[PDB]
Amino acid sequence: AKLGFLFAGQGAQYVGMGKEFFDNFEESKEVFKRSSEALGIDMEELCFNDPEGLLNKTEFTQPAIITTNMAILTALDKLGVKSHISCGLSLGEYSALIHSGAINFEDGVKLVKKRGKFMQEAVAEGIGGMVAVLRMTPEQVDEIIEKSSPYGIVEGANYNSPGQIVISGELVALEKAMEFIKEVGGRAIKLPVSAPFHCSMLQPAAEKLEDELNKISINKLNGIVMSNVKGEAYLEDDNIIELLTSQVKKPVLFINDIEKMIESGVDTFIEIGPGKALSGFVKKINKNVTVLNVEDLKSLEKTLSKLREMEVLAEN
Repeated sequence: AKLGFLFAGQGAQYVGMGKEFFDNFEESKEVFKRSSEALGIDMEELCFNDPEGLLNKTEFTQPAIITTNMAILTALDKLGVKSHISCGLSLGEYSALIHSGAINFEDGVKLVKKRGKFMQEAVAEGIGGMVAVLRMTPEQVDEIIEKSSPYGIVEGANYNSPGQIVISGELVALEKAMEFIKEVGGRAIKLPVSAPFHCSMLQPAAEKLEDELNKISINKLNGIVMSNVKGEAYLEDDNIIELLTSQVKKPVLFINDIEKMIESGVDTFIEIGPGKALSGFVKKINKNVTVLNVEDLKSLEKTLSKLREMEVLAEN
């Protein structure tokens, strides 16, 4: 029913994210304090100023966003805005699992820093990358993958919305895929990333993440969290560690996640954290559902204003 939460991920970070919540909500202030304590680094400075230039380094991007997502969520929670159906797009899957109570916040932030490190270091700089693929169905992209695989590793990496796919793998094979995409009326953009996220090349990061996952405490989920790997909800007989292990080296089925959320009755999506990328994807998946976002004071107030219309309409 009603509300589904979407948590922001890698690529939406920016200097000053979290600051307006930090300054205006005590519970958001407290979340930053806890993240700093857990990590042994000044997370306020990292997010608000970034004086060492870490915010776009994935090891640091990941706990930066996770903290920001939580600081916003906590304030939303005190304001009575709640949901038991959520997901993210790669990294934001962690914010969803923390929201569910399956993973503790402190363990969350520590874990994703390690993950970000492992994902970045798995493949050496300049060998693998990622390519945005426009105006192609998954089936068409399968044909491209087929033609490109003799030149090296190319696999589906993201399925974000109709006509918005990402493929990843070896740069040399990716170059051929781009050629093949052109010849058939699609468009391909080489993304400005130097790591082949979400393909088999990240196998060494999955193994390292698995070892780390095995060290921390993992609880039963509250509510419903969509798995990027599965394209559908975590079930209680699923292996959480394995779904999180697989995630870094397998396709992100974001479109399927959204579809299932809608199947499950969500008619109102709230993107939580920096940016509007996921809002953008939802609106293209389904033009009818209400889509909102919170990253700052202005978006908060817009969001709360919309929610108060709908709750007054309930008083009927």
